[PDB]
Amino acid sequence: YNRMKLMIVGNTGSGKTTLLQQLMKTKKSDLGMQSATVGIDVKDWPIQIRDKRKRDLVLNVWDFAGREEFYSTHPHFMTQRALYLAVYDLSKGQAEVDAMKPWLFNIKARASSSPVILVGTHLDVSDEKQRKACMSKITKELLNKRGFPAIRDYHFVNATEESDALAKLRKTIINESLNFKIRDQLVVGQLIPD
Ligand SMILES: Nc1nc2c(ncn2[C@@H]2O[C@H](COP(=O)(O)OP(=O)(O)O)[C@@H](O)[C@H]2O)c(=O)[nH]1
Repeated sequence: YNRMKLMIVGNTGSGKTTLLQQLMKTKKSDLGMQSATVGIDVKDWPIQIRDKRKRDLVLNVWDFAGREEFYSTHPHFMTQRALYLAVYDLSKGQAEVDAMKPWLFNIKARASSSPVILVGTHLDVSDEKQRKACMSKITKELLNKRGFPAIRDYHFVNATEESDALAKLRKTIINESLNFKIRDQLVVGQLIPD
């Protein structure tokens, strides 16, 4: 059972829809101005893994509307066998760290584990000054110690494009999932009934 969960969260406007669609291999000549999610949905992410012998990993990725009605009201989505990814809007500079700061409300309040990364979206419409302010504040606040072990890393991603912008995220998430253990049991590779 090579399955693990992932929570994709952020404040609406951060661009999660485009990010996940490009990560799922959508392309061009389609709607640019994509809609925003309501509710909390889930999709499978079967990302092939290689070695001298082929491997795989399928994530249960949870699509959370970046709206309070689908966050502060649903604490039961926090778990310890999931990775966490924040979709961060770079066009607001460091102001977005302050905007994400309150998400502790569910993340610390209810036991959770293995946060991994922040994804800096809107790279293409953000200033260098903003990106510098972002990484400065992200580090100052979150990577130092949001209030819980938010102490991980980030990538600034041109989410509209694939390239390295997305390859870096796929590599980061799979490498963490693939090596994550809960109660010393690798999540990706359990022996279960049925
Ligand atoms: N320029 C640019 N636009 C983006 C990017 N990512 C997504 N989009 C915008 O994201 C909008 C969708 O809103 P969204 O925040 O994903 O709603 P949510 O599901 O509540 O989080 C789309 O209409 C696009 O205009 C990006 O990195 N660059």
